[PDB]
Amino acid sequence: ESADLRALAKHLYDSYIKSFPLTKAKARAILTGKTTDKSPFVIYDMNSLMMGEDVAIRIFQGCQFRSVEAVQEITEYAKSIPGFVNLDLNDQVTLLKYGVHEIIYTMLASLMNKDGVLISEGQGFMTREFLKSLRKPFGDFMEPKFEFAVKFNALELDDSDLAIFIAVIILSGDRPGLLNVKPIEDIQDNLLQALELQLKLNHPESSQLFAKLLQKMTDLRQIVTEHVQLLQVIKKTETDMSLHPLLQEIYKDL
Ligand SMILES: CCC[C@@H](C)CCCOC(=O)[C@@H]1CCCC[C@@H]1C(=O)O
Repeated sequence: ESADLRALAKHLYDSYIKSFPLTKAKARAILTGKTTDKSPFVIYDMNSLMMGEDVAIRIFQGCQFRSVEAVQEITEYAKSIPGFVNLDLNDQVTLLKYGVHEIIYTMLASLMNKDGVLISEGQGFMTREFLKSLRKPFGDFMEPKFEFAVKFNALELDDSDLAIFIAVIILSGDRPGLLNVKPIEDIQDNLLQALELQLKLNHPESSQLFAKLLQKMTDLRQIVTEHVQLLQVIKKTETDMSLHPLLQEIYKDL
């Protein structure tokens, strides 16, 4: 029923805003000159980095903790998705283990543009080339993400659409090590059903956006494998970087 699907979207949207502080609507407003409250601090060179503190190893160490904040926020949101808590806890953990990262990149794009990414809850904006100027294996970490985001943001998705897109990625059913696949797939299908309804009602001009997301869902899987394997280099060659245990266990068994 369309009505039940529309209710689920509003519910997930409400959980989405609660669980996640910075919304794409908010992020765009700051990334554009639409907001009058404040103009974002721009980190274009190391100097501006030092001015804002008042290096690549530190940047990622900072990215790590926010990743941990995100894991909590995603975990807080996953519980909101009806049917998640009633699943086998083993599968609940497994679903979050492999989905968390793919979700981070999806929402990171909301805070990204071709020029750079918003940082510090929208108070700052770090340039893409500055991140590229980490020619050490760190400078490669962010170029692929920017390219995906520009293409992903071309779909012109909004928070209402993203809320359901995230939920689908969580309730995958194809992730390794799931014990009861059927009940997970049952939830995803209804979530996919609601996504199609949302996209058609929210994106009239755009056609087959449902397919575009499904294709992008596959791309996110590769981007994660690139992050994991790229991390594999750091663990061996660059022992100067350390990994937070929770993330390190998530990275375990790919
Ligand atoms: C919902 C958005 C969350 C943003 C703020 C997270 C910013 C980037 O976080 C990362 O990717 C780092 C990158 C390097 C170390 C691993 C770590 C990770 O892969 O989790």
